[PDB]
Amino acid sequence: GARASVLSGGELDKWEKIRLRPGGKKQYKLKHIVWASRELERFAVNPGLLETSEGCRQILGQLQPSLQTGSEELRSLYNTIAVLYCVHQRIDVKDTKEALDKIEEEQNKSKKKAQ
Amino acid sequence: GARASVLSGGELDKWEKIRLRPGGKKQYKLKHIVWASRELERFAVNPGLLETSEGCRQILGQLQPSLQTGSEELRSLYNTIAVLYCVHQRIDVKDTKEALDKIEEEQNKSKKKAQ
Amino acid sequence: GARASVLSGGELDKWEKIRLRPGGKKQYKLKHIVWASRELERFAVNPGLLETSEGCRQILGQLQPSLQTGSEELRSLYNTIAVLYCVHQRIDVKDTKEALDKIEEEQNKSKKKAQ
Ligand SMILES: CCCCCCCC(=O)OC[C@H](COP(=O)(O)O[C@@H]1[C@H](O)[C@H](O)[C@@H](OP(=O)(O)O)[C@H](OP(=O)(O)O)[C@H]1O)OC(=O)CCCCCCC
Ligand SMILES: CCCCCCCC(=O)OC[C@H](COP(=O)(O)O[C@@H]1[C@H](O)[C@H](O)[C@@H](OP(=O)(O)O)[C@H](OP(=O)(O)O)[C@H]1O)OC(=O)CCCCCCC
Ligand SMILES: CCCCCCCC(=O)OC[C@H](COP(=O)(O)O[C@@H]1[C@H](O)[C@H](O)[C@@H](OP(=O)(O)O)[C@H](OP(=O)(O)O)[C@H]1O)OC(=O)CCCCCCC
Ligand SMILES: CCCCCCCC(=O)OC[C@H](COP(=O)(O)O[C@@H]1[C@H](O)[C@H](O)[C@@H](OP(=O)(O)O)[C@H](OP(=O)(O)O)[C@H]1O)OC(=O)CCCCCCC
Ligand SMILES: CCCCCCCC(=O)OC[C@H](COP(=O)(O)O[C@@H]1[C@H](O)[C@H](O)[C@@H](OP(=O)(O)O)[C@H](OP(=O)(O)O)[C@H]1O)OC(=O)CCCCCCC
Ligand SMILES: CCCCCCCC(=O)OC[C@H](COP(=O)(O)O[C@@H]1[C@H](O)[C@H](O)[C@@H](OP(=O)(O)O)[C@H](OP(=O)(O)O)[C@H]1O)OC(=O)CCCCCCC
Ligand SMILES: *C(=O)CCCCCCCCCCCCC
Ligand SMILES: *C(=O)CCCCCCCCCCCCC
Ligand SMILES: *C(=O)CCCCCCCCCCCCC
Repeated sequence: GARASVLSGGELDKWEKIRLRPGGKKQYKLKHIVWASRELERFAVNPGLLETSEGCRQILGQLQPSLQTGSEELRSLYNTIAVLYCVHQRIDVKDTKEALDKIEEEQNKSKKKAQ
Repeated sequence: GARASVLSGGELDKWEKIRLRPGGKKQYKLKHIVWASRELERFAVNPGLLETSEGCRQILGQLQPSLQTGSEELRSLYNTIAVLYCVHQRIDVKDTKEALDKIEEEQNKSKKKAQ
Repeated sequence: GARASVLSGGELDKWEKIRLRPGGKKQYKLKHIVWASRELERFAVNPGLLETSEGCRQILGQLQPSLQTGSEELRSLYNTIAVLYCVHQRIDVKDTKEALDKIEEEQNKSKKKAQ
């Protein structure tokens, strides 16, 4: 229906704060958390993966390489899955952009220890 | 409708015998052979591939790597495609689990001659 | 509805000339340009990619490796995307087959400078 699950009380507060973009006027809302869950199940991917910091990582991994080959439907996903994942880990970005940079750098560190 | 095609007379006998799980009470039935064919065509994959030992291998190959990234919809597939494939090859497992081990080991042998 | 967009006036002329096959009697028509656009959006891929020589390349890249693992739905795509791409680049093949050879050879050249 429209209840909490993916994000807890504390996460919800920050979530509503985070904005979809750095230079916008539309904060994040449950509409985005559910909008992704629906598109997820469509790709044979349960929405529960978003409720777990581990499940999200698995999703971003498939969408990562499918960022250029993927379509708009995939782009939006990476946006939500990003801001959400950051919440489950620790990163408390203000927008969806900052979340992309953080996750982008974290991957660059592993490159040195996984080349 | 509900006739034979993927599995012949002899294969049908063994199929009905094989169980979906090692510790269960629900043997295999045509319902599972058709249930997969439907999900197959959905992924741009003709159900006929299951009627051929060659087609199955091609399917298990894509689902193999998509076992962790894939969703529940993919899991069930690997289960049926497994028990079925084993029938077309030679392996006559009793459950779906044994089929996974057999196919798992067969792949380990090639690793030594394809590393 | 049924207007021009992907192929311009000049491209349209050649398009209608090109045949789906070398030994057939069914030339190409808008029906094929739209038929693909529909299947594209289904895979999270905007149909606009076909209107751009760059977008097409990105599509053929994903379908390339998915030529054997992919289903019939993918085959038809590679057929249209091929004849179309050739138009945006320069190749003016007469059928869909010739388009496959041209794109096949072009990739062989890069192999020598990208092995
Ligand atoms: C007399 C009254 C006259 C005024 C009323 C006349 C109509 C009127 O309202 O103004 C037109 C428009 C603003 O209205 P408008 O609804 O088109 O605003 C843009 C629209 O929402 C886009 O979808 C946004 O980009 P995206 O979805 O996030 O990609 C874009 O954001 P930004 O990201 O740009 O901030 C928004 O500016 O002005 C411009 O700034 C366009 C500059 C080009 C910018 C577009 C290039 C991104
Ligand atoms: C049962 C029916 C249920 C469906 C109807 C329920 C409501 C519904 O329509 O879906 C919600 C929404 C799409 O609708 P929605 O109008 O909110 O679409 C977004 C909105 O226009 C933003 O302003 C765009 O960013 P910007 O102005 O250019 O910055 C953003 O573009 P992209 O640039 O993201 O492509 C658009 O996706 O889904 C998502 O994809 C959000 C993922 C987070 C992405 C936002 C992070 C940028
Ligand atoms: C007074 C009468 C009181 C009795 C009636 C009260 C209700 C009652 O019938 O008993 C409860 C239940 C058995 O009934 P219940 O329908 O829940 O049985 C389980 C259910 O079908 C699961 O979906 C099966 O796992 P999966 O889909 O294949 O994954 C699981 O199989 P196994 O694979 O476990 O054999 C089944 O046991 O007992 C337990 O054994 C649970 C232990 C935890 C096991 C679950 C962890 C897998
Ligand atoms: C037009 C509508 C047609 C659709 C309605 C037609 C009937 C229909 O509903 O679909 C059939 C069936 C799903 O329904 P169905 O209730 O049989 O689902 C399975 C059943 O509950 C088993 O007991 C589960 O295993 P276990 O108790 O935990 O061991 C198994 O889980 P997984 O662990 O497999 O996820 C479940 O999938 O499809 C398949 O996926 C079978 C693939 C073989 C998988 C079985 C091998 C484990
Ligand atoms: C008294 C009147 C009797 C005559 C009326 C009796 C019925 C009658 O019309 O003739 C039968 C048939 C021609 O008619 P028919 O509609 O079946 O023609 C074939 C049909 O359209 C296939 O789908 C085409 O292959 P694909 O979709 O592109 O793959 C095939 O093309 P090609 O690519 O073969 O040119 C077509 O020939 O004859 C043969 O040539 C078959 C030889 C085997 C060829 C099939 C192997 C590809
Ligand atoms: C809203 C509903 C809209 C849908 C209804 C609108 C009309 C509609 O039905 O779809 C159009 C068409 C499929 O229908 P359509 O009857 O034209 O199908 C093709 C036709 O039979 C050819 O003769 C076949 O080649 P050949 O005789 O064996 O040589 C070709 O096979 P393949 O060998 O290609 O598999 C068939 O796909 O789509 C495409 O895939 C064309 C892609 C270009 C492929 C052609 C290049 C070979
Ligand atoms: C929002 O309220 C989340 C609930 C998701 C919808 C559940 C629908 C009801 C479950 C039982 C119906 C199954 C019919 C046998
Ligand atoms: C079970 O009976 C397997 C048959 C699959 C359904 C076939 C449907 C009938 C074929 C002709 C209908 C096409 C309409 C032009
Ligand atoms: C063929 O004519 C190409 C046009 C594609 C269909 C567009 C449908 C009309 C657009 C506005 C409808 C949206 C409802 C708010």
